[PDB]
Amino acid sequence: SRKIVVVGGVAGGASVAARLRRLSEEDEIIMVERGEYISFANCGLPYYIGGVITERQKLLVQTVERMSKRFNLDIRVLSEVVKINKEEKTITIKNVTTNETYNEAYDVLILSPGAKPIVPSIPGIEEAKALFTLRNVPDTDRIKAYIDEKKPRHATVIGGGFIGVEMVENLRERGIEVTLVEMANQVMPPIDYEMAAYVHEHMKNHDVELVFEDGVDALEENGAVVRLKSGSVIQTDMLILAIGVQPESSLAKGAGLALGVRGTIKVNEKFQTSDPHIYAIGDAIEVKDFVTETETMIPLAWPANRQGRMLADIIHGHTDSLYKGTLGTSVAKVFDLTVATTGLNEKILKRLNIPYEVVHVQANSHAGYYPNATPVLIKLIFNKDSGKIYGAQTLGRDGVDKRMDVIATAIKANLTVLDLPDLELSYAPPYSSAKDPVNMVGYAASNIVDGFVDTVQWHEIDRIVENGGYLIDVREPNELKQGMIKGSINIPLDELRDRLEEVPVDKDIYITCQLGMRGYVAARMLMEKGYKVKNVDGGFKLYGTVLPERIVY
Amino acid sequence: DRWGSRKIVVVGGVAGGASVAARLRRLSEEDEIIMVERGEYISFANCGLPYYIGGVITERQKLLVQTVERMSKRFNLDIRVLSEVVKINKEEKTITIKNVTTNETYNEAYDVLILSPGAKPIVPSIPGIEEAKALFTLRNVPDTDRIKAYIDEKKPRHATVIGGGFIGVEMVENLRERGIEVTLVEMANQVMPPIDYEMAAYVHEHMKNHDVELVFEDGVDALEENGAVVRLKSGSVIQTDMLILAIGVQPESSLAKGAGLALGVRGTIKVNEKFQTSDPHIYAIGDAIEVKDFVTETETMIPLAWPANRQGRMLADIIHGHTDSLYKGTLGTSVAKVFDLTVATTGLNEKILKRLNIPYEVVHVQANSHAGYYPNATPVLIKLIFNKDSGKIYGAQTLGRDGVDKRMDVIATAIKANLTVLDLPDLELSYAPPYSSAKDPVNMVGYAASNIVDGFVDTVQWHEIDRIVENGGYLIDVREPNELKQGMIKGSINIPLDELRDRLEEVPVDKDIYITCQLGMRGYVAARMLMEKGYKVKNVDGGFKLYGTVLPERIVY
Ligand SMILES: Cc1cc2nc3c(=O)[nH]c(=O)nc-3n(C[C@H](O)[C@H](O)[C@H](O)COP(=O)(O)OP(=O)(O)OC[C@H]3O[C@@H](n4cnc5c(N)ncnc54)[C@H](O)[C@@H]3O)c2cc1C
Ligand SMILES: Cc1cc2nc3c(=O)[nH]c(=O)nc-3n(C[C@H](O)[C@H](O)[C@H](O)COP(=O)(O)OP(=O)(O)OC[C@H]3O[C@@H](n4cnc5c(N)ncnc54)[C@H](O)[C@@H]3O)c2cc1C
Ligand SMILES: CC(C)(COP(=O)(O)OP(=O)(O)OC[C@H]1O[C@@H](n2cnc3c(N)ncnc32)[C@H](O)[C@@H]1OP(=O)(O)O)[C@@H](O)C(=O)NCCC(=O)NCCS
Ligand SMILES: CC(C)(COP(=O)(O)OP(=O)(O)OC[C@H]1O[C@@H](n2cnc3c(N)ncnc32)[C@H](O)[C@@H]1OP(=O)(O)O)[C@@H](O)C(=O)NCCC(=O)NCCS
Ligand SMILES: Nc1ncnc2c1ncn2[C@@H]1O[C@H](COP(=O)(O)OP(=O)(O)O)[C@@H](O)[C@H]1O
Repeated sequence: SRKIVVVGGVAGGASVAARLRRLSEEDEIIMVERGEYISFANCGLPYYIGGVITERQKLLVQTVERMSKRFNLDIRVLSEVVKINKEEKTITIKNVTTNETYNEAYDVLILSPGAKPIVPSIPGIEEAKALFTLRNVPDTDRIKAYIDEKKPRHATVIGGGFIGVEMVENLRERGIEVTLVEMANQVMPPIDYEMAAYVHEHMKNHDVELVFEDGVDALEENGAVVRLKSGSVIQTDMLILAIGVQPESSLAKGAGLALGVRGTIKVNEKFQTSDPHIYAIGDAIEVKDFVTETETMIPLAWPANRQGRMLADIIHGHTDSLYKGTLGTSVAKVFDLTVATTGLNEKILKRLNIPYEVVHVQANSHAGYYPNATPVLIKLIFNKDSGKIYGAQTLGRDGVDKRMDVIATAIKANLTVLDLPDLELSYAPPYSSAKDPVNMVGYAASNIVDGFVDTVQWHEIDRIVENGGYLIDVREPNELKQGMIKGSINIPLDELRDRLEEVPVDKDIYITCQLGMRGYVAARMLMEKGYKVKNVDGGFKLYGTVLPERIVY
Repeated sequence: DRWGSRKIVVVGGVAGGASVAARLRRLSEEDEIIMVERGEYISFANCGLPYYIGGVITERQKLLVQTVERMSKRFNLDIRVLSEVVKINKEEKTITIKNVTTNETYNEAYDVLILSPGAKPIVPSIPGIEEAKALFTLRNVPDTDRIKAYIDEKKPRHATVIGGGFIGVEMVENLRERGIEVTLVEMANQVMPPIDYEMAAYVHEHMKNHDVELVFEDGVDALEENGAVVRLKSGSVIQTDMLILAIGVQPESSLAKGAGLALGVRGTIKVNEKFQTSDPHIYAIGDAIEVKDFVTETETMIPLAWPANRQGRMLADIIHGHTDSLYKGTLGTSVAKVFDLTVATTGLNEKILKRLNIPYEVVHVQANSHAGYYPNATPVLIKLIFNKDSGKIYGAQTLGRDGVDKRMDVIATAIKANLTVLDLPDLELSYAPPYSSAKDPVNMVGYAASNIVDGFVDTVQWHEIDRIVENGGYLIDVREPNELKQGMIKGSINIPLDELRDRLEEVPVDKDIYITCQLGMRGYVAARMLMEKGYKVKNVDGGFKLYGTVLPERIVY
């Protein structure tokens, strides 16, 4: 029989506590949470504010009474752990209502304190009456009550990451005008620039004003005026701050436990801190990314849930399966669009100086001859020699979550781009095609790995054309509606073989089509004829989405 | 070195044939590639045919993915539609082709021959079938045009579908779509042979709710009154206006037989690891060939479009000496839309594993398609079959109204990557409220299976419980008292999970304890608690929900 004390009672904390009970009836399990609720769905909060989740009670999954009863758990809400006394193996707990303190001994201590919102040093941030960050239920009730009473016409969201975007969507749907202010040149950092171009274009069609490479310089007239670094002024009725989170590691810091990147709690493969009787899981810990084993911080719910269930097994379960890192699989709903990412993106790979190739493949969510088929764009990032997958990103209106999950599975199973075409996924017209989008991205990546095709990227083509590259557009004339890449010469794929005598043999040939497929087929033709040829990855559609001001008519 | 150009002849211009031809052209401009197809159309979507009949697909031209003119131009292919290969002269290295239009026959020399002739519908020798006027099978566009013309001109009010396979079911759904009353006649005691009995029970419910009459363990004995009366083996009669036969397929291997090529199981064409038949110059792919199942490496026939397409694409590389990647065998992943319900399966089912004397365990877990607090969350049921020692996954079955395709693809991907059930909980899938839960249903079935592999819980199946109760087992129902109005298993004693720890005194130490709840989850937690207190306890896998769906006649109210 052990005494196990768990600090934090949401994702990581509730997960470990429940499994621990299932593993042993004998242990005394104490769960200490500083807020009023345990196991609340914090990820549902934006949807509650948006009125998508109409019932507040639904956000409260399990009650303290029911859970403490079901798992014979000593659950202490509104109790803030203020100090860890690691030589004494006790913690000091403070009552939130009375401020009175008391000590509680432990045999084993588990920290799952989560992460807290980052607040920047903006002049006037303390005079701001209508400034909200979103982390818990009370914060949510505050925003909800604010919107009820003051009926804001316009909201400004500061920070264009996952939280910020969901907040934008949910305020928009309530009928509130929205401006998103972002320091970077794009929304959602985990995804790459060209992918974010689709997202920006979609958010604009829903009347969100996007302000890039700008920040708040000051908050005037009580926060109602936002002065931007660019000189622009935003009149607004509320301000949502969503600029990142930092580990809640002050407890570990106070106890002299070793820290890591961004002040995360440093843990070993079994979630043990630098102290043998103290463990840590959740957003607060340093994780190694699965792909490169670089130490990082990845604050997502799936990992916090898995780490808690695993730690329960480490303490009281059978064989130790060790944590082999986080892939970082995430998904977001952006109005009608689903956006998903896994593994590393080009920006990180470039920062680490790792060589990579990428392929952009757009295919339908299901058989095109079946009603309501919609595009799915997949970007695969891989090693050109081994075919190792570094990461992937996907977006579209449907069947995005399906394809991300398949590829995420592939990466954790250590499959290469060469294995992707062999994944036998379910085919019926309503759900997929004879070759699924995932198989198709596998084929496109394999052709590059095997040397059947050479490609160039959207950010290269204009420069290549300026420097004497011969650019052939192989789209049918009817496809030329939305424009072309400057320098383009149209020779439709079906005429090309008869019109060979028109392609110069002393020049580098670049081919583009709408999505890249026919450009690939034209490339293969000309390669087998002796030409030096490269296909433009993603075709005109990607190019024109990312660089719309460069389109020629 | 490099590549010497050759003449490649492809027999069949749909799934297998089209995919091989296209890739072969991408690999070499110099090769002469001839595609011979007996129908009018190449690369049509026969998987779409039922939907065209149901009017879900409204443009016939939409079933024609590629036209002869377009494709032959794009790939510089000599495509000969309405041309039937009637004989292979393997020593002469020629084939005889009959142009069906002009009646002219000629011989075509080949260096390489690729056979992708497919599977034909089994037509049974039922008396009266010859005189049956409104009897149809479905394979190609002309069959579809005939059935559709019949519906429009003759206005049937009732249809009988003989055969409850995946294709029979699709016909049923699409006939209901047009406003036709439908009776489905199956010989087995369940629709869709790939799925197990208790999973089929859910499918039957959904079809009966859409007003389909299901007739099981009955076959058509005769077709009387010119096909307007179907007389069943039991003796019952079905008056109908039209009959659709969907009783399975058999390989189109007459050409192989005639050429003296080796045949594999069920008359399929036998091929080696490289799709080579018993003649070095003749290759074969598609529904017509014998493939190994991925899971057991048993020779079998699996007529699905994905394998055909994959095989065709692989063969093209093999022909060009790229033999690194050879065919690993088919997992047999299939998905079906049944009215509002999606049904998916992969690998081997219980019926097959018994047939092979393979020890297995199963788990049945029902979970939500996505976060429960997020609107329109619907239950998803996954049955997972595995080895209790290794954790090797033998197969999976899934059903639900949404989020079914996704889970099967993940599990199918896990199986092909050689992951055990112990790895399923470690699959980091995307979590956002509209798409999943913090632990996806796949993670969940993985945990359930891992608990069985690790010995944390012992379970009994829906088909074992009643006999165990008859033999003295003590069955405790851990649901709340209110939940019992939905019915219960004979012999059950009610002790609510929450109260159970408080009422341990009422649990006998001299009996084998069996636990049931609604879905199995609460039963498992109760099982865990009692084992820890030193009781010998087992959980009823799937709980009462499963039991009552599969054996409703046994429910005590
Ligand atoms: C609005 C919002 C939406 C999100 N949406 C998603 C999503 O869609 N998908 C996804 O994967 N992730 C999402 N996340 C992130 C996800 O919620 C976290 O990664 C996950 O909750 C981390 O779990 P945790 O146990 O580490 O921390 P938390 O779940 O934050 O739990 C930490 C708990 O410990 C308590 N605590 C901290 N210090 C003390 C102390 N000293 N004493 C007592 N208690 C203490 C806190 O009160 C808190 O309740 C979202 C987060 C937010 C804020
Ligand atoms: C109604 C229907 C629905 C289906 N739905 C699905 C589904 O949802 N999912 C799924 O995976 N599978 C489905 N299938 C099966 C799928 O269509 C087949 O597995 C696939 O087409 C088989 O590929 P194949 O190339 O072997 O044969 P086929 O596509 O049948 O092609 C064989 C071609 O060869 C021609 N041919 C044969 N002999 C000769 C000859 N001697 N000379 C010249 N030509 C010849 C035939 O006319 C035929 O066109 C369905 C089938 C049908 C009929
Ligand atoms: C729900 C919560 C309170 C408790 O978790 P839990 O008790 O593990 O409950 P779960 O449903 O996750 O696990 C179900 C258990 O039953 C098992 N199970 C489920 N269905 C089963 C079935 N049909 N048959 C047999 N076993 C089953 C699972 O294997 C698991 O047991 P194990 O972990 O001992 O193997 C906790 O996860 C929580 O706090 N959740 C919300 C936090 C969160 O995710 N937040 C992010 C914001 S949305
Ligand atoms: C369509 C059909 C002719 C296939 O021909 P195909 O030329 O292989 O056509 P696909 O669209 O599959 O093209 C995929 C090719 O383009 C490549 N590709 C696709 N998208 C690409 C992109 N964005 N960039 C670069 N290449 C791309 C793939 O890598 C692949 O080439 P590869 O095979 O040389 O690697 C054939 O599968 C068919 O007729 N299908 C319908 C018949 C059928 O399946 N019937 C059964 C019932 S549905
Ligand atoms: N001063 C600032 N003004 C505007 N945006 C900012 C500022 N500082 C950071 N950001 C942006 O806010 C976003 C933070 O999002 P992220 O790191 O995903 O955290 P979260 O998911 O909690 O929003 C990033 O896109 C980042 O570039």
